[PDB]
Amino acid sequence: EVSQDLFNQFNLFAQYSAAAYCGKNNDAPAGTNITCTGNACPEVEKADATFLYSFEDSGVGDVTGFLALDNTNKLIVLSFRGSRSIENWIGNLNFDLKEINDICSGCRGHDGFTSSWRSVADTLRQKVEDAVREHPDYRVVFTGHSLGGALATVAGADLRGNGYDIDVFSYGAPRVGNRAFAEFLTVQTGGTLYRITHTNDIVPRLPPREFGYSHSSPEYWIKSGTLVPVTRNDIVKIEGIDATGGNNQPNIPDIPAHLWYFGLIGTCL
Repeated sequence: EVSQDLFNQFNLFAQYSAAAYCGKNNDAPAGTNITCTGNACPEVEKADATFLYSFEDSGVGDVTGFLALDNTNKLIVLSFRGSRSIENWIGNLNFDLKEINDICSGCRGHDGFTSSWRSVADTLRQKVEDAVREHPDYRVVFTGHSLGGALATVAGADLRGNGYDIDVFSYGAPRVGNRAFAEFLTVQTGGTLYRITHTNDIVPRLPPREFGYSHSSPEYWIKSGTLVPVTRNDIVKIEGIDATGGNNQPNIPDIPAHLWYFGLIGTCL
């Protein structure tokens, strides 16, 4: 169901997202190589993967993650980290929307995610553009797991349309805005958005649609189990805004399914 190349990208960006959790990658020297403890980003380590910018508890929403250089894969990767304590962030998630006409007409984003990105936007966009002018042939990829996935999605939306395409890869991302924004994320040029979900992960189910939310399309849904290796045949592509054949089904969700995207993610100390 997904080709081997796209699969290898899904696999690779999940490790870039996982790496963002390792505390050592949030305050590391520029030029230094990105490593992960617990054998959690071997593919990133195989590459010539060095830091460009490292950040922690920045702006309003404690924006943590890294901007990386990959000489091997030819990427400039902005990796947004999710919340340090996923369980807690979940149960205290606020569902408020606010208008983001700056990004698109009639669009409303989660107030929290949207404001957090805005906080660090000018700084992070400058760094990204420095890399783009230094490495004009590298492709810009924004990634993240959980709360980082929303950050990457909203950041991609805002920054596209400035001369360089930006692909987004999000792992277990919550819904990020209303219908109009979901339609925007579905058809925006200057990059593709690859929204990946896993079995019955709770996080893509929130905030609830009832609070005025929608998911962009399509959806890359991992059917393989928590703790089980994914193969290219376990990921089905589901098309349609707010589709119900993948993660958005009326069954009980689980927290553990959120921690298993290719390999463990969100757990690196």
